[PDB]
Amino acid sequence: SHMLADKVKLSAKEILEKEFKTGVRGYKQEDVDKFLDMIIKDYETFHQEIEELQQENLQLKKQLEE
Amino acid sequence: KVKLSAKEILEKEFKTGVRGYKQEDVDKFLDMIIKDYETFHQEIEELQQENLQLKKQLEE
Repeated sequence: SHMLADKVKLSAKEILEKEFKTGVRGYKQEDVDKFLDMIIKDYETFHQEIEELQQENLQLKKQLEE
Repeated sequence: KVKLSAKEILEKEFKTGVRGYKQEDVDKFLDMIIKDYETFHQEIEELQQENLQLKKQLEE
């Protein structure tokens, strides 16, 4: 019945800031950090997409008052 | 446009070095990110849906 949490768990800031423990062997850091950059780009790209579809749907409703 | 899919993040196999990141910690975080990708797409699809339903109502 209740309020909707911001359903997105992370932000672009939090991804960039995240620090991981190391082991005597694990994922090569440079490859993980690069992959995380692609992801950050996608997060930015998704918000812009949403922002635009919201504005475009608000535009369309203004036109419907007539 | 978009540079990754869920499927690509799921399937990615990093190289391992001698003092690399803990693999468990990275998977758990990647796993969070994947669920966010999913959330983003639903959000978009329902605004795409609504977008098309408003273009119909405007031609009528």
